Amino acid sequence: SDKIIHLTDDSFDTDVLKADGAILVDFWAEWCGHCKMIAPILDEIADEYQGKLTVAKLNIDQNPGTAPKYGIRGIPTLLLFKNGEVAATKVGALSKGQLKEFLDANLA
Repeated sequence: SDKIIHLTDDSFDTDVLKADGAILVDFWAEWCGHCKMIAPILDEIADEYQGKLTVAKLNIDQNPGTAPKYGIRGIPTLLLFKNGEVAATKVGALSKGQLKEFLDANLA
């Protein structure tokens, strides 16, 4: 949880849209049960993908402003950004293996 950038509505443009390369963003809240499943999964991915992928987190309760701009209907939603632009999205939980697949499908 230390390698993950903690985003706010205020920082999101700088840490995501101004960000060079690839950023995995996780939209989550404290009441979301399956957000707790993928949190440790996201910690391990940040661990292993360190240097070719940044993992970042956004709490939608503390930061209500960003998720509507991407028409996010449910959490957890993962958005993979490349050079401030959406490369891919994933709505719902997944396993660690599945997330690696997801990333390979996009890391050309």
